[PDB]
Amino acid sequence: EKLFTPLKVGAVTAPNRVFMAPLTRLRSIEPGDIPTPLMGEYYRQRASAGLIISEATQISAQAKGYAGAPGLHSPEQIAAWKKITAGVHAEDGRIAVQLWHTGRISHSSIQPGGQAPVSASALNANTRTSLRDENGNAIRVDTTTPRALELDEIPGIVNDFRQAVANAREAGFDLVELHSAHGYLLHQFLSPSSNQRTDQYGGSVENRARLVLEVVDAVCNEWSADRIGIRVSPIGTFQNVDNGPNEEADALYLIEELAKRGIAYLHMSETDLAGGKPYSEAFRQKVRERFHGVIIGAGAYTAEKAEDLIGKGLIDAVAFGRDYIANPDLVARLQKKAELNPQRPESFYGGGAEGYTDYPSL
Ligand SMILES: Cc1cc2nc3c(=O)[nH]c(=O)nc-3n(C[C@H](O)[C@H](O)[C@H](O)COP(=O)(O)O)c2cc1C
Ligand SMILES: O=[N+]([O-])/C=C/c1ccc(O)cc1
Repeated sequence: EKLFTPLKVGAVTAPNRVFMAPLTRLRSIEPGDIPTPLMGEYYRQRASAGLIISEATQISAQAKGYAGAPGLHSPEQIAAWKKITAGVHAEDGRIAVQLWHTGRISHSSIQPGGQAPVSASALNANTRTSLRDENGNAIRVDTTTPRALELDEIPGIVNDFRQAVANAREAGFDLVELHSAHGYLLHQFLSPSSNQRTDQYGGSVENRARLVLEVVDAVCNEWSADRIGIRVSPIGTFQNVDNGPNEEADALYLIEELAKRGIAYLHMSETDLAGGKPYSEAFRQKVRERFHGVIIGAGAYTAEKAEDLIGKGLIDAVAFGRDYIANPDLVARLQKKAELNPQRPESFYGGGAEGYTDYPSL
């Protein structure tokens, strides 16, 4: 078994390769999109993870697409996250913040000024996001048609990611994970399906990857390359965003570019909850020979699959999502071959302590 051996992940050393995937739980305070002590307790309970990757967190107010998702742009958010990371560190854990802009997976009612959300192009996501009703409960609502960003708005987006990374470093996070997956803003630019621009940010794969690479360069300069990870979902379809007609070649282009920056890790989200075709071993080999940081695999993994791929030299770590919702001590359970707590999906999104901090350890 290799799952319980250490791994250098850029600037930090994980004691095991069982990571907690980023999980939106929609329990932040509104107004202000403020993280809470309850959230702090949830993360503290999971501090034995080799690395905790936080729920997706807004880089700016404009970034918001879900009611109850936290930000990392305001003083009050910074102050609240400081307490949370301190708690994780007091339990000898490590925590990365996943930073997003939701782009078109959003709703005008939660945007600044009540305006349409922004994207690469003015194309509706044709999916739903999660808002809150008058009683504060999560509700699924159709996404608002976005406004295409003007060319002169692009530098501001890059700066928002940079600023959020400055704030993250101050807030005590050990690493940052850029959310370049799942049909959110960075992926909206990457994918031909959502990007019909005819300027330097659309068309060719070079142009489609331009924004994400500008963001990577800006955040490496703000902090250090060994503090930066990125999550991609570059094969298949996620929330109606496919990866275009040349998905493998386009993915390898992006990955070779990322490798040049010497970033800490590449986190590949391989499938959504409905599943689909597995990654080919040939594709995994092509990724591995191009990227010289840590590779994290995710998407309906088992410990046995993680061991197999780690043993084959193709990935370095695995991120578990739903098993981490339900098992604060997932590391110990996998080490001991113990049963896993029964998941309660009705309390994944919104609410309070129930279905959040009440799953027991062994
Ligand atoms: C409730 C829930 C929230 C999620 N939130 C995020 C998120 O904030 N960021 C992200 O990149 N993926 C998110 N995902 C995807 C998970 O990180 C993970 O990739 C997915 O659950 C598949 O892995 P699993 O089979 O181990 O759960 C979420 C998944 C679930 C079930
Ligand atoms: O259902 N939700 O409210 C959120 C889901 C979600 C958020 C981020 C992500 O990368 C995937 C799913």
